[PDB]
Amino acid sequence: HHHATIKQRTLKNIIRATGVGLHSGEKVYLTLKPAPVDTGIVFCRTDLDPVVEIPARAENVGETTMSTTLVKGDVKVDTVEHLLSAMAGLGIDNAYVELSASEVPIMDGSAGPFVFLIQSAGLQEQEAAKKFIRIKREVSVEEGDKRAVFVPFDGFKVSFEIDFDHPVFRTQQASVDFTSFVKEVSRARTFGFMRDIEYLRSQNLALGGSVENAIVVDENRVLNEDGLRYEDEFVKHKILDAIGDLYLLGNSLIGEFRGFKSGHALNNQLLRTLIADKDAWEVVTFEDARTAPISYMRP
Ligand SMILES: CC(C)([C@H](NC(=O)c1ccc(C#CC#CCCO)cc1)C(=O)NO)S(C)(=O)=O
Ligand SMILES: [Mg+2]
Repeated sequence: HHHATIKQRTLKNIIRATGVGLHSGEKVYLTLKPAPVDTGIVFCRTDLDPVVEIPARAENVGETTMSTTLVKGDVKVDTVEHLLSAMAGLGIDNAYVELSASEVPIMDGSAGPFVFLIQSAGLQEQEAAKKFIRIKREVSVEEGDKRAVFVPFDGFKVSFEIDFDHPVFRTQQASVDFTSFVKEVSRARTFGFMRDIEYLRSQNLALGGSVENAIVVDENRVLNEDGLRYEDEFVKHKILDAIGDLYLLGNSLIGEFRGFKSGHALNNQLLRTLIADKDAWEVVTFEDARTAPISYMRP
C-alpha cells in the first residue's frame, strides 16, 4: 500500500494485420512492436531499403487532404489517424508501427479492429512515468466558419459539432468525457458520400473504399445493408479522428478539445499553435494514480 506512479505503456506482444489502404487501395502488411520508454509512436516503412522511420509527431505532418499524412523527404505514411486514435484511447506511449506500403490499412473503417488486436496482445507497463500535456490556457484556431479549440479541463474531454446539409441527419453534436474510448467511439466507422466518389477516385483517393470499410451515403440513405452501429456514428467518428490527430502531440492530453466543422488540416493547425505557445501548456507526471484526473484500463 503506497503511491503508484502512472507508468508509460507499450505492447506486451507483436501484432500483425493485413489490409488495404482506404485512399490508395494498396495491399499493406502491418506489424506493431513494443518499443523502449520515451520512443513515442514511430512509423517504419519496411518496404524501403533502408527502412524510413517517421515519428508520429505534429512536426512531421505533411498533407491533410482527406486524411492525416506523415512525411519525411519523398516518403509518406498516409491515413494514420484511426490507428493513432486506438493507441491514444488505450494509453499506448511507445510502439513501432511497421508498414509494407505508404498507407495504414483501413480495416472496417473504425478503430475497433485495432483495439481488439492490441488488447488481445496485451499491454506492458514500463519503468518510467507517463508524461501528459496539460492545457493551461485557452488556445483557438479558426478558418472561416471552421473552429478548433483547446480549453483547460481536469481530465480529458472531446466535443464535436458538424453541420452537413444532408437528409441522413434528419446538426450532429456529441461530447465525451474519457464513459471511455472502446465503448464510446472505437467502433465508429469513417463515411463517404457517393456524390464525391467519382471525383475522389479521379484524384487517386478513396480507391480502396467500399461498404466493407465505410458508411456509404447516397442522396438520401445509408447504403450499407446492415445500417449504423450508433445513431450518431458520423459525429462519433469525427471524435475518433480528433483523438488520433491530437495524439500527434506525442503525449496524452489533460484538457478539453472542442471541434466545430474541424478536420485534419485545422486539427494540425491547432497543435502547431499550441506547441508554439509555451505559456498555454506544461508537461506533467503523476506520482499517485489515486489523485490523478485520468485513469486507464488494467494492462
Ligand atoms: C470522413 C472523413 C473525415 C475521412 N474519410 C474519408 O476520407 C473517406 C471515407 C470513405 C470514403 C469512401 C468510400 C466509398 C465507397 C463505395 C465504393 O466506391 C471516401 C472518403 C476520414 O475519416 N478521415 O480520417 S472526410 C471525407 O470527411 O474527410
Ligand atoms: Mg476518419
